[PDB]
Amino acid sequence: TGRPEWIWLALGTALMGLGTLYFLVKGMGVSDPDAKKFYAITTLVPAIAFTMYLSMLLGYGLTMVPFGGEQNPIYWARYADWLFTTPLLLLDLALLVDADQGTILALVGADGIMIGTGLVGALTKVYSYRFVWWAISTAAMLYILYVLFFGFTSKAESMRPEVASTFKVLRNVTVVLWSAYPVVWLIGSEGAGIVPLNIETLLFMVLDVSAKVGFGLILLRSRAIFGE
Amino acid sequence: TGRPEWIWLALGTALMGLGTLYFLVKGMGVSDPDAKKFYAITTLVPAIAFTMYLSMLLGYGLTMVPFGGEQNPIYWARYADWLFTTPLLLLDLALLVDADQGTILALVGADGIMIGTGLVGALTKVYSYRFVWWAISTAAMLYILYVLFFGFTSKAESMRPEVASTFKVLRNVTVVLWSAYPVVWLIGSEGAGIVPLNIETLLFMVLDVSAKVGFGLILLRSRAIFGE
Amino acid sequence: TGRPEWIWLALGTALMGLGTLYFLVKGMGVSDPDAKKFYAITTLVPAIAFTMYLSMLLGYGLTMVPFGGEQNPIYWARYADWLFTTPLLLLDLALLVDADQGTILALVGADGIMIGTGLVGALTKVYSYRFVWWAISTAAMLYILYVLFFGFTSKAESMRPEVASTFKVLRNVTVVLWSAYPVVWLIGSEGAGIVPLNIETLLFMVLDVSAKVGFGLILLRSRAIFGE
Ligand SMILES: CC(C)CCC[C@@H](C)CCC[C@@H](C)CCC[C@@H](C)CCOC[C@@H](COP(=O)([O-])OC[C@H](O)COP(=O)([O-])O)OCC[C@H](C)CCC[C@H](C)CCC[C@H](C)CCCC(C)C
Ligand SMILES: CC(C)CCC[C@@H](C)CCC[C@@H](C)CCC[C@@H](C)CCOC[C@@H](COP(=O)([O-])OC[C@H](O)COP(=O)([O-])O)OCC[C@H](C)CCC[C@H](C)CCC[C@H](C)CCCC(C)C
Ligand SMILES: CC(C)CCC[C@@H](C)CCC[C@@H](C)CCC[C@@H](C)CCOC[C@@H](COP(=O)([O-])OC[C@H](O)COP(=O)([O-])O)OCC[C@H](C)CCC[C@H](C)CCC[C@H](C)CCCC(C)C
Ligand SMILES: CC(C)CCC[C@@H](C)CCC[C@@H](C)CCC[C@@H](C)CCOC[C@@H](COP(=O)(O)O)OCC[C@H](C)CCC[C@H](C)CCC[C@H](C)CCCC(C)C
Ligand SMILES: CC(C)CCC[C@@H](C)CCC[C@@H](C)CCC[C@@H](C)CCOC[C@@H](CO)OCC[C@H](C)CCC[C@H](C)CCC[C@H](C)CCCC(C)C
Ligand SMILES: CC(C)CCC[C@@H](C)CCC[C@@H](C)CCC[C@@H](C)CCOC[C@@H](CO)OCC[C@H](C)CCC[C@H](C)CCC[C@H](C)CCCC(C)C
Ligand SMILES: CC(C)CCC[C@@H](C)CCC[C@@H](C)CCC[C@@H](C)CCOC[C@@H](CO)OCC[C@H](C)CCC[C@H](C)CCC[C@H](C)CCCC(C)C
Ligand SMILES: CCCCCCCCS[C@@H]1O[C@H](CO)[C@@H](O)[C@H](O)[C@H]1O
Ligand SMILES: CCCCCCCCS[C@@H]1O[C@H](CO)[C@@H](O)[C@H](O)[C@H]1O
Ligand SMILES: CCCCCCCCS[C@@H]1O[C@H](CO)[C@@H](O)[C@H](O)[C@H]1O
Repeated sequence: TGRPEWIWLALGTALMGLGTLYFLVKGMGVSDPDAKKFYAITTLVPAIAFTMYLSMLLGYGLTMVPFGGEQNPIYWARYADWLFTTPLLLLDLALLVDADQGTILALVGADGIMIGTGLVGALTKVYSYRFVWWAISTAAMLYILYVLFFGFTSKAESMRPEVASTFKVLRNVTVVLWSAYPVVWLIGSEGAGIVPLNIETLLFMVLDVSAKVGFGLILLRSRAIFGE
Repeated sequence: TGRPEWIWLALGTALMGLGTLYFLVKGMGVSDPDAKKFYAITTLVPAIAFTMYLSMLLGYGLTMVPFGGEQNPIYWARYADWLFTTPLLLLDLALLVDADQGTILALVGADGIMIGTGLVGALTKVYSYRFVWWAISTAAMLYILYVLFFGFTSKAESMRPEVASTFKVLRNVTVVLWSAYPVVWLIGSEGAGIVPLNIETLLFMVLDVSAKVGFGLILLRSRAIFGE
Repeated sequence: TGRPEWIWLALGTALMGLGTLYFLVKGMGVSDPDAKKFYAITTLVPAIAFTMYLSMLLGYGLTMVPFGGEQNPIYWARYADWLFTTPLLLLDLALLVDADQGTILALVGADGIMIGTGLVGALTKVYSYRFVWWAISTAAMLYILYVLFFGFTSKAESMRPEVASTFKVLRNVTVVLWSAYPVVWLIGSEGAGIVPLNIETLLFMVLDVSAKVGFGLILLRSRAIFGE
C-alpha cells in the first residue's frame, strides 16, 4: 500500500523545496562565472527532487507492479528523480576537478545505465529477474565510484588546496551515500522485502536529502567553487 | 472527444511542415559558421512540431485522462513537442546574446521542469492536484522569462546594434507568447473548462505556429545570425 | 509470439556484452586524450545494446500492439537502444572529421526524429498509418546519410591520410548498414509481414552487432583515434 509512508514523502518534499529556495537565494549575489556554474548545477538537483517527491506524495509517482504473486507499490518517480540528479552531481564533481570530456561522457553514460537498469529492475514482473537488473546496475555504480575515487582524486591534486580538500570530502560522502542505495533497494520491498515499504521510503528519503541538499551545502558553502 | 478539433491539428501539421521546408531551403546556401548553428537549432523546432502535430492528428498523440468524474481527451504530444522545442528556442536566444554556460544550464533545467510538471499536471487524475502542477510549472516559466527579459537584454547590449535590436524583438515576442500558454491551459479543458477543447486546440495551434515558425522567421531573416 | 526468436536475442545479448568487455579492456591502457573520447563513445554503444537485448530476451522489452486485426509482438527495446546508440555513432564520426557544432546538432536532432518516428510507427494501431511514420523516419535517415557521405567526407579530406581512410571505411559501412534497417522493418512483422518475426529478429541482430561492435572494432583498432 501507499499511505503510511506519506509522512516521509511530505518531509522529503519539504526539505527539497527548502533546500532549493536556500540555494537560489544564496546564489543571487554571485558574479564569479565558475561558481555560477556550480550554483546552476547544484540548485537544479533539489528543484527536480522537489517535483519528484511531490509526485510521490500526491500519488502520481506511484505505480503497481505484480511479482511474488502480488501487486507491489513501486515509486517509479524515485528513479525519474535519480535519472536527472545523479548526472548533475557527477557534473559538479567533474567541474571541480576539471575532468576530461571523454571521462565525463563515460560517467554520464554509465550513470544513465545505472538508473535505467535500476528502473527496469523495479518494474520487472518476474521476481528473479529483478536481481539480475540490480546486479547490472550495481556494476555500473561501482564503475562510477571507482573512477570518482581514483581518477578524480589524482585530478583534484593538481588543484589548489581548497579545491582538493573540498573534493575529498564530497568524494567520501559520495562513495558512502551512493553505495547505500543498492543496499536499501536490496533489503526493501523492491528486492528482498526484509524491511517494509515504510522504512524503505524513510531510508531513501534520508539518503536523497543528504545527497541532494547535504552534498550541495558542503559544496556551495566552500570556496572551492570560485575559480580565481 | 477528439475529432472536431482535427482541422486545427491538420492546419498545424501543414504549417509546421511548410515552415520546416522553408527554413531548410533557406539554410542551404549558408556558409557562416554562426548562422549555420542558428539554422540547425531553428529548423529542428518545426521539424519536431511537425511530427508531434501529425501524431495528434492521427490519434497517437491523444490519450484519455479521468478526472472530474469523466474521461477527458488529453493531447500529451503537445508536451512532448514543447519538451524539445522550448530548450532549442532558449538556445537560439542564448547564442544570440552569448549567454554563460551556467545560465544556459539553469534555463534548460528550469524549462524541463516547466514542461515536465505541466505534463504531470495534464495527466493527473485528481482534479484539484492538476492546478498545483500548473502553479509550479508557471513559477518555472516566470523564472525563465525573468532571466530572458532582464539578464539576456543586458548581455544583448554588448553586441552590435543588429543583434541587440533583433534580440529585443524576439525577447518581447517570447514573453508575450510563452505567457499565453498557461492562460490557455487554465481556461481550456485541461484546467477550468471555460472554453471547449475545440477552441483550446485552435489557440495552442496559433501559439505553436507563432512560436515555432514566426519566431524562426524573425530570426533567420535578420542579419543578427551572422557573427562576422 | 515472442519465444522462438529467443535464440537471436540471447546471441545478441552475448555478443554485445563481449564487445563491451573487449572495448573496456582495450581502452584501459590509453592516455591519448582524443582516443580516450573515442573509447568512451564507442564502449557505451554496446553497453547500452547489452542491456536492451537482455530486456528483449527476458521479455521486458517486448510489448503487444494491435493492428491488422491482431495482437502483434513489438520489441520497443530495439528503438530505446537505437535512440541512444545512433547519436553516439554519429558523434564518433563527427569527432573523427571535426564536424561543426551546428552540423552535429542537426544530425543528432534528425537522428532523434528518425528513431522517435520509427518507434511511433512501431506502436501505431492503424496499420496504414504505420507506413506514414516509416516514410518520415526514412526521410530523416536519408538526410543524415546525405550529410555523412558528402559533408563529412570533404571534412575528412582535410585530415591526415589515416583519418581520411578510416572515415571512408566507417562511412561506407554506415551507409550500407543503416539503409538496411528500414528495409528489414518494411519486410518484417512490423510493416508488411513478408518475413516472420523470427527472421526479422535475426536480421536486426546481425545488423546491430555489426553496427555496435563491428563499427567499433574498425574504429578502435585504427590509428585514426589518435590526435597527435
Ligand atoms: C555482463 C557484462 C559483460 C556487462 C557489464 C555490465 C555493465 C552494464 C556495467 C559496467 C558499466 C559500463 C557500462 C561503463 C562504460 C565505461 C566506458 C564508457 C568507459 C570508457 O573509458 C573512459 C575512461 C576514463 O578515463 P580518464 O579518467 O580520462 O583517465 C585519464 C588518464 O588515465 C589519467 O588518470 P588519473 O587522473 O587517475 O591519473 O575509463 C576509466 C579507465 C580506468 C583507468 C580503468 C578502469 C577499469 C575497470 C574498473 C575495469 C573494467 C572491468 C573489466 C573489463 C572486467 C569486469 C567485468 C564485470 C562484469 C565482472
Ligand atoms: C515551492 C518552492 C520551494 C519550489 C519552487 C518552484 C520551482 C519548481 C520553480 C522555480 C524554477 C527553478 C527550478 C529554477 C532553477 C534556477 C537555478 C538553476 C538557477 C541557478 O542560477 C543561475 C543564475 C544565472 O545568472 P546569470 O545570467 O549568469 O548572471 C550573471 C551576472 O549576474 C550578470 O547579469 P546581467 O547580464 O543581467 O548584467 O540565475 C539568475 C540570478 C538572478 C539575477 C536572480 C534571480 C532571483 C529570482 C527571480 C528570485 C528567486 C525566487 C526566491 C528564492 C523566492 C520566491 C519563491 C516562489 C516559490 C514564490
Ligand atoms: C513532409 C515534410 C515537410 C517533412 C520532412 C520530413 C522530415 C521529418 C525529415 C527530414 C529530417 C529533418 C528533420 C532534418 C533537419 C535538418 C536541419 C536541422 C538542418 C539544418 O542545417 C545544417 C546543415 C549542416 O551543414 P554543414 O555540414 O555544416 O556544411 C558547411 C559548409 O557548407 C561546408 O560543407 P562541406 O564539408 O561538404 O564542404 O545541413 C546540410 C546542408 C546541405 C549542404 C544541404 C542539404 C539539402 C537537403 C539534402 C535537401 C533538403 C530537402 C528539400 C527541402 C526538399 C525535399 C523534401 C522531402 C520531404 C521530399
Ligand atoms: C525522402 C527522400 C525521397 C527525399 C531526398 C532529398 C533529395 C531528393 C534532394 C537532394 C538535394 C541535394 C543534392 C541539393 C543540391 C546541392 C548542389 C551543390 C548540387 C549537387 O548534387 C550532387 C549530389 C550531392 O553532391 P554535393 O552536395 O557534395 O555537391 O547529389 C547526389 C545525386 C545522386 C547521385 C542521385 C540521387 C539518387 C536517387 C536516390 C536515385 C534516383 C533514381 C535514378 C533515376 C536511378 C539510377 C540507377 C540506374 C543506374 C539504373
Ligand atoms: C551523450 C550521452 C549524454 C547519452 C548517454 C546514453 C544513456 C542516457 C542511456 C541509458 C539507456 C537505457 C539502458 C535506460 C533506458 C531504459 C528504459 C527504456 C526503460 C523504461 O521502461 C519503459 C516501460 C515502462 O512501463 O514502458 C515501455 C514504453 C515505450 C514503448 C518506451 C519508449 C522509451 C523511450 C526510448 C524513452 C527512454 C527514457 C530514458 C530513460 C531517458 C534518458 C535521459 C538522459 C538524457 C539523462
Ligand atoms: C544537463 C541538463 C540538460 C539536464 C536537466 C534535467 C531536466 C531535463 C528534468 C525535468 C525533470 C522532471 C521534473 C520532468 C519529468 C516528469 C516525467 C517523469 C513524468 C512522465 O509521466 C510518466 C507516466 C505517464 O503515464 O508513466 C510512468 C512510466 C515509467 C515508470 C516512467 C519512466 C520515466 C523516465 C525517467 C523518462 C522521463 C522523460 C523526460 C520527460 C525526458 C527529458 C529530456 C531532456 C533531455 C530534454
Ligand atoms: C539539443 C538536442 C540534443 C535535442 C534534439 C530533440 C530530439 C531528441 C527529438 C526527437 C523528438 C520526437 C519526434 C520523438 C519522441 C516521440 C515519443 C513522444 C513517442 C513515445 O511514445 C509514447 C507512448 C507509448 O505508449 O505513451 C505516451 C506516454 C506519455 C504521456 C508520454 C511522455 C513522453 C516524454 C515527452 C518522453 C519522450 C522520450 C524521448 C524519446 C527521449 C529523447 C532523448 C534524447 C536526449 C536522445
Ligand atoms: C503460465 C505462465 C504464464 C507466464 C506469464 C508471464 C509473462 C511474463 S512477462 C515479464 O514482464 C516483466 C515486466 O514487464 C519483465 O521484466 C520480464 O522479463 C517478462 O518476462
Ligand atoms: C474511495 C477513494 C478511491 C480513490 C481512488 C483514487 C486513486 C487516485 S491515484 C491519483 O492518480 C493521478 C494520476 O496518476 C495522480 O496525479 C494523483 O496524484 C493520484 O492521487
Ligand atoms: C468503429 C471504429 C472504432 C475505431 C477505434 C480506433 C481508435 C484508434 S486510435 C489509434 O491508436 C494508434 C496507436 O496509439 C495511433 O497510432 C493511431 O494514429 C490512432 O488513430
